[PDB]
Amino acid sequence: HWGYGKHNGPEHWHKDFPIAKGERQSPVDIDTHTAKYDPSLKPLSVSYDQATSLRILNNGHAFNVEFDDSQDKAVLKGGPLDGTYRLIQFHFHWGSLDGQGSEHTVDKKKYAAELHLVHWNTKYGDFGKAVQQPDGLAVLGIFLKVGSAKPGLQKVVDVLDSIKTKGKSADFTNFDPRGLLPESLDYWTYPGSLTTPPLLECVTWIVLKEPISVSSEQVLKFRKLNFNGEGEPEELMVDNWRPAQPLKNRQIKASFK
Ligand SMILES: NS(=O)(=O)c1cc(C(=O)CSc2nc3cc4c(cc3[nH]2)OCCO4)ccc1Cl
Ligand SMILES: [Zn+2]
Repeated sequence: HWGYGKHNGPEHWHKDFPIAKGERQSPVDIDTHTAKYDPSLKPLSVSYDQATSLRILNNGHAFNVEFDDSQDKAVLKGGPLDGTYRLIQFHFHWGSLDGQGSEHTVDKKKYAAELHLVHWNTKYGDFGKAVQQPDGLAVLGIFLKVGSAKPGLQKVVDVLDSIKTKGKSADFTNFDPRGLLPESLDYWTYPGSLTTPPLLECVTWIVLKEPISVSSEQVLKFRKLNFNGEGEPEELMVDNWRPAQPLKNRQIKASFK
């Protein structure tokens, strides 16, 4: 029943999921001049050499590319993190137009889209147990702007017409997520939540300062997907982002000056 419309969209979520109004919700606006530079933060460690993708799925909210997370194959560590986080899936949030789409904002600036690479803390043994803990997940967030094509994204864009509607899935093997990463790993970090229901307050957010560029044709293909299932009235999959939420009692830290 939750979704992104007038009747079931973000402003409605708190009725089913009262933690919507909690003390550590995401996303947030990143005010780049109020963020504290922290020389004690470690470089982020992104080890994606042995990543194994399995499938891609339209869930009626976005498309998820899912990875085999049954061994220590694609891991995040270092940065603000203690221990080891394993890659389970990535997805995107995007707009009806290039001027909106991102969930996090930077000095109120909205990007065309935002990529979420979702990882779970290996001390909790799997994703389902991790989301039930305050340090269960690490999400690497990367902004997309429209300009030059990202070649490493085309394999994703090409398969989308095979998962047009809610519930469709396709196998999706040997996709390399290193092809979605910008040059710099300079980041902001703050404690928050899932940005979709159930909105659990289990995420260490790691948001890259440097966006990647994607072409207008690549993002246009995201916009041809559907929120509805096959054989129901077409509702295009656009504006599947949650707006910025109150910062409340939180400091956003930066890895860079
Ligand atoms: N948008 S986000 O905050 O990066 C983020 C989004 C997702 C999604 O897949 C959005 S749709 C979706 N979110 C879920 C969260 C869950 C789940 C099933 C879920 N299905 O199983 C039980 C509780 O956790 C999953 C994890 C994270 Cl971290
Ligand atoms: Zn997300």
